[PDB]
Amino acid sequence: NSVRDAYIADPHNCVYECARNEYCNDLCTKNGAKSGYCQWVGKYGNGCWCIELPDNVPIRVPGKCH
Repeated sequence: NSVRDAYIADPHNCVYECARNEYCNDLCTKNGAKSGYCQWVGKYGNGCWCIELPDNVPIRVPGKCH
């Protein structure tokens, strides 16, 4: 599939930390996702979670934030 639900990440495989759900919805949607929210708890801790983020945009994958 061309889209997936996951933590959006930067080119260094680092999540985008968040303080507001709105920050994440904006960040996610401007990058092509349908919506987004802030996770204060999750597989990789605090960070923005995006719904249906296109695969030309990075997501947090196993490994370290480098």
